[PDB]
Amino acid sequence: MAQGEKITVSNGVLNVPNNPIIPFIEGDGTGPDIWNAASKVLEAAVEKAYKGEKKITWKEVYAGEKAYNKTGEWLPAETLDVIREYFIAIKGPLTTPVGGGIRSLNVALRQELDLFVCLRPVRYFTGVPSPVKRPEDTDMVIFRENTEDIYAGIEYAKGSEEVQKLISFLQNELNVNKIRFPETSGIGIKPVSEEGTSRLVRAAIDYAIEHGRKSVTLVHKGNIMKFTEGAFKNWGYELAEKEYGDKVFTWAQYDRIAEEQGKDAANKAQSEAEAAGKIIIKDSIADIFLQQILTRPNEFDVVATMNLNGDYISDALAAQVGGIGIAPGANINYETGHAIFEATHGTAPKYAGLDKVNPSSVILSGVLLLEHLGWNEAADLVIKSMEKTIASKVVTYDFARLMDGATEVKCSEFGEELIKNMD
Amino acid sequence: MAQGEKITVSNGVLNVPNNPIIPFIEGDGTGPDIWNAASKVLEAAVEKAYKGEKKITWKEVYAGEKAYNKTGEWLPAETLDVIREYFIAIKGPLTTPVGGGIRSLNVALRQELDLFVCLRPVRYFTGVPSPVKRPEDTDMVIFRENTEDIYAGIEYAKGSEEVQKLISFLQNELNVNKIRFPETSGIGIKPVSEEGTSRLVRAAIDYAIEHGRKSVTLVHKGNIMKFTEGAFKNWGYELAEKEYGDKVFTWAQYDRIAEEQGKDAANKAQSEAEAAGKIIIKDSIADIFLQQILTRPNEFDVVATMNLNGDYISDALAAQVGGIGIAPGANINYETGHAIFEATHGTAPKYAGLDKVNPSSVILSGVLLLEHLGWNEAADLVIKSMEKTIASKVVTYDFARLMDGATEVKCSEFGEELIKNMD
Repeated sequence: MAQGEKITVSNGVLNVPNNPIIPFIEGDGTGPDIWNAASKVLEAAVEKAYKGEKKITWKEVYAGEKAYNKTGEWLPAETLDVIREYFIAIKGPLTTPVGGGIRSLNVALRQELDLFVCLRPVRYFTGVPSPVKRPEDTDMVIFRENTEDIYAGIEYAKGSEEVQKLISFLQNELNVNKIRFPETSGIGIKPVSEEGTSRLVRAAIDYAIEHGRKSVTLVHKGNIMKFTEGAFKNWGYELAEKEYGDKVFTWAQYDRIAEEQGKDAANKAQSEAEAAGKIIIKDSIADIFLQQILTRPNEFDVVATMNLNGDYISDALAAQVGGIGIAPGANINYETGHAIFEATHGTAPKYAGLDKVNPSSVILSGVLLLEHLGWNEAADLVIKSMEKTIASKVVTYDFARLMDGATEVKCSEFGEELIKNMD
Repeated sequence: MAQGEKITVSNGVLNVPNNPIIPFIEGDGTGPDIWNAASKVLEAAVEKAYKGEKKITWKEVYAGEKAYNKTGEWLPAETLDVIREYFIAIKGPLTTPVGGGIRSLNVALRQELDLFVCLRPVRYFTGVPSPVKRPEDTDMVIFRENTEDIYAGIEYAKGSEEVQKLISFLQNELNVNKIRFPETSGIGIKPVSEEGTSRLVRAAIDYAIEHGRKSVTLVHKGNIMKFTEGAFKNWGYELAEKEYGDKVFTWAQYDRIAEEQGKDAANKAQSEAEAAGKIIIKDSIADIFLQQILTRPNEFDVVATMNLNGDYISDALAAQVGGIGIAPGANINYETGHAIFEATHGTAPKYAGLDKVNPSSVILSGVLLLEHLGWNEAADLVIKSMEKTIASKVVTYDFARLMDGATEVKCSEFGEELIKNMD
């Protein structure tokens, strides 16, 4: 559009103008309500932090219900082209049909734009009602591989000629005898690669280094899925040692020391590496990890895992700190500079247009957007206000009905309270 | 045919002699310590319950490291044969290597003996230390499909001739273009069938009816894996309505009424079904389920899910109520009568031989075994004593170091306290 200038990228590094054009997708259901509040909170933070020197120019693009109704398409090619060209976008909730229909629009965006990292930071905000005793012990950053795994969408339906072809090939060419009920089976394909794992783990480690995080935990179900999830664990340790040998201490290295010199030697080497500021690269079996995030959350910092595990872990963590409707998220390609910041919750249609939805998820994803732009002073203004506002108990219905003595406010009003509290 | 006798089955119902021979696998790590205490507690309950009329004759079989040391085989045919002939067995943990090595022996047993249901009861014992505020709200029974899904063990590693053939087939013959990095991918195959789903769901519903549970929740990630997990959801709803029409009210039914007669007609029908004592068949997307078991666990009773989801869900729930040191499990083929009882997880291998670990998981698995035999009085004696013992705060270290004023005891001594507490 006329007003504003395009962000550009040189070698994955963003060239951000003072007046960047930022595309946005409103989202379906409660999306429009959240967007009205979130956009204004973010704008306020930018003007207050930079005294008018900077300003965002929003540019609407369509996806989901709004796009179907307006263009007859759920994800216009135009939307993808605009995101590819302007690099950084923010989006509200989109709808996905179960058991059938078109494949997830959210996943289409991730795959088509190759936004390989799903970044999910999870922390506790004082005042938020939580189902666990010590939610404050949770402070992690999840790096979820976002382009492969079972999300590839490679599957064939029971009764289709394609599943029959696939089963015949597996049985006759690969002598597979482990399919329990081959006549009534639907089949899914799960790809996990060295290339996909490497770029994801690299981003996880880079983040741990830059933010002074103490460890990166590789999460996998490698005992059962040896050549995909088990391979992920090995590829991750290998990358860590090959590219960050001087800054990290891995458990694979711990394994070798233990075998060659004993465990006393290994425990001693790990302790010295920590004292020396080395980042510990460790791993946790997925099912066990789901237990330990509840019982020993303080043992985890940065977490690197696959698409499916990441989806489950992120949600389990968000519920733990009582942040189910306020968790921020970012889909980022760290090599090309592209990123889509988004609402991590559903469209919650029941309240569409009622102005009562909690806009915090989009607001916090906007905080990630601001940090990605390098506008940290603005980002910090939003975080601090969010902290104070939630602690004051002037919150939307979802929090209010769980707290005692809360002042339930509308979505727009909550947005206003955040701005009010920015100083 | 000496002193102890073999259990036999009649059209699916167990004919249990009063002096049954029950095979057992000691297991790796702390398996031997647990088995020494567990066996005596179970024997004590049998003796105290039936005044000497009954006696269990344990028969050791080998699997894992112990079997390899003795025979050069990880799972001797004889072990399978003895378990198959004697019908019911109890086992300690068996270690599965990550990323290579042998395929899970725990899974091999389940497959070989077609033990299609992994039954995981989850309830809170007063006094047990928990990370959540209200562990008392959690009372569920997980029915995990135990013979298919990604656990089939169908996968090929990067660089293998097999993965090359598979990838080429998918790309050239099925026109797959969604494998992000075909040159460095390992590939896993995920089968989910109508036959497998049906027998699992049938067992879950039968259990709900039999035990007066109010609902059966189908857990799946069908919005992403449409033809496997989405198909499981549909097949589960279909079976419910086709075979248990008069006894249930499903959400699928709810939606059809809405489509046809509106939301009010559908709301009226559900209430009338509640009133009439009909079991509610509903569903939850797996990632959201992981949040809901923390925020509103009282909304779930019986849960029916696939192999992988069942693994994750069971562990996440167990962490709310004591964890691995107390979580029991049962692998059961409801049609043939065969069953293997076991704890969900292994280790604290650094405690192997130190008489420290909690033997409760295997003891509670023994309670499921007693119930499976139809020896409910013996089973109830164990439950009552476990409730009495834990509440008295005379527990092992895993619990002791989390309570205040607990009397920490050895593994063997915890067993003696339980026998002591048998009323």
